[PDB]
Amino acid sequence: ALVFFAEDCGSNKCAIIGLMV
Amino acid sequence: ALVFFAEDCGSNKCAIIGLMV
Amino acid sequence: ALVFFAEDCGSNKCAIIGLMV
Repeated sequence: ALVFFAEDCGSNKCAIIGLMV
Repeated sequence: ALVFFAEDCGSNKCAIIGLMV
Repeated sequence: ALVFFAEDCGSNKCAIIGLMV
């Protein structure tokens, strides 16, 4: 599968997450 | 929001950008 | 063009690939 990269950002706090397809 | 990352490339050069959703 | 990035995962190997738009 492919894993794209995003940051999940909220109230001045970001965390990297994968989005798997 | 989610922030994805892309290299935005012109003829000679590339910059990293966030694409925010 | 924009180049996005993904980890392409097979049975064992994982490599980062670009994806161009």
